[PDB]
Amino acid sequence: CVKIEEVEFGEVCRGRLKQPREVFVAIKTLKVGYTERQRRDFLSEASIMGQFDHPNIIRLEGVVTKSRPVMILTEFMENCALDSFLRLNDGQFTVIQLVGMLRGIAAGMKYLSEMNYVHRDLAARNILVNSNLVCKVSDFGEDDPSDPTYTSSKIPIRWTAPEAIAYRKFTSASDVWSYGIVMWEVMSYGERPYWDMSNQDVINAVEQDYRLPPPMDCPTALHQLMLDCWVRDRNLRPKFSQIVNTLDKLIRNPASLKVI
Repeated sequence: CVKIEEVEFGEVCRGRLKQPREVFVAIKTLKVGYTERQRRDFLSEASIMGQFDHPNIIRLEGVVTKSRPVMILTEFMENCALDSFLRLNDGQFTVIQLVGMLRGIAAGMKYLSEMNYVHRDLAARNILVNSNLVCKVSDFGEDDPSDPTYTSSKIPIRWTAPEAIAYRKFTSASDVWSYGIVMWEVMSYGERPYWDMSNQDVINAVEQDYRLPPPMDCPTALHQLMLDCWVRDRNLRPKFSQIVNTLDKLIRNPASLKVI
């Protein structure tokens, strides 16, 4: 039922699906000479992905394991990752549209969290965008390599709550910390969280109560909600339902988004 047009575990192609109407899709193929371990992990990521169903979580259309090569089919998102999408479009969206993007992402995270799923790598680079500007939470798919995005231990320092760095305490509340960072990315149109602070400086800074400032022209309401997400006391951070609720409050009362 699949076809491949313009082309970790293998390739990353653009394809076309035809189910009993035809759509564009994203296809992960698995390279020649994959290991049992490269095959076991590649697919179980599909398993993880295919237990979800929500308009802000990336859809697994399907998977074909009955032939070589074996594929994971997911939904096509024309505008790619949110962070590059925001960079290419600096200043081009209204505050309401940005809140809209955040609202969708907060809604996907509320779904995952009610499913007892902890994402662990929530970041703009893992949020995909379609042609209607709908943002969907994604996974399984570099400004300065000296301060890399990921540190091996698997941990994206700049996006990770201090208790998840220090003690591997990964929970929905650690995802909420990450969402705060995602808010800051969106509102700044894709700046690097913490800029030319070394990865180590960021851990040090955070433990010292440094929090990222408001992006240019960011409404005080929105920055306040970031600060809430970055409470050192994980128990005080809002839940994702509360974040969705706060963002809806702001959409119902847009005058309140004018304070800067």
